[PDB]
Amino acid sequence: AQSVDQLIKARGKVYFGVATDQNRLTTGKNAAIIQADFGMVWPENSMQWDATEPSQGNFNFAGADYLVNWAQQNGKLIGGGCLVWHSQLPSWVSSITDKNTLTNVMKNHITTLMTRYKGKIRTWDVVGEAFNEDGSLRQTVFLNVIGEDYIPIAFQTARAADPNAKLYIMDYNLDSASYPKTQAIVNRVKQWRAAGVPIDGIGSQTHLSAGQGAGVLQALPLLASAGTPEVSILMLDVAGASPTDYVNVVNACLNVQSCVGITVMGVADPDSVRASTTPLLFDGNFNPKPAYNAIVQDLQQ
Ligand SMILES: O=[N+]([O-])c1ccc2nn[nH]c2c1
Repeated sequence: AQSVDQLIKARGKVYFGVATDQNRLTTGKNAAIIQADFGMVWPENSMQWDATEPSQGNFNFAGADYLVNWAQQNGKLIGGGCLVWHSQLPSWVSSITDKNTLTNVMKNHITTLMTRYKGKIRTWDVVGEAFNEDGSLRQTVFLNVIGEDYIPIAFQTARAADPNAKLYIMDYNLDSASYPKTQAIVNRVKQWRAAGVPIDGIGSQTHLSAGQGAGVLQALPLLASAGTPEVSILMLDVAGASPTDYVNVVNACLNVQSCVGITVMGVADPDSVRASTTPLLFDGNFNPKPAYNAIVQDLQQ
């Protein structure tokens, strides 16, 4: 049928993307759909810390290499991440108690991953899920051991490793303008950038319930008011996959000049972590759902 990536590019955006990995690319009809309809791929798991650095200084790149090679052969942009994210850490990192040791470990992790793929990765998610729901910083091993400087250090280290990449901070529950986490991340990113921290983007990890798409029309412009060169929608899925919810999210990005694109959490409903809510754009037979066709219609205008 029609490609949402082709159409969103024709409207002046950069991509419509999807998360995947080697497993998915060799099963189902995922590779054919990604080839035809999406312009950017992200590794769901193969670039996370537990997958890439299972013991200190010893890296495993097999799965990440597979994705990067596949993307290059198929003409797709690549996003990578997450470089610093508490929920994907191997136990050897979480057990470090010394500030200088953890700082060097974090810098080496960032530099090694980014150097390997230098010039090939459009966007890196550098820090993920750093905020509590009340807007304070989440008390992870990095905050407890290094302190709040871990965020500036991570971004500075990433900028030096690959100056071509766009560097993002990413979080979830940024879907409502009035929710405390949303204004908190805006305030902190503005302050960090004023201090010279190279944060190029805010990525909103958008997991919606039915009817919540409309709120993104106000939340996304508010995130853009932090002044980063880019914002994006990441990890998108919507319980019930209503066309209304999906079109509202797409229109939010179209309405925000600095929104470069949208990435969905996967291809087909049965492979979702909440499959019983049928929250994706393709069904269990790999056919496009009404929400896919509604996005196509919205973009053709
Ligand atoms: O947009 N994504 O689907 C996605 C998946 C995994 C990630 N890890 N870091 N950033 C990510 C984005």
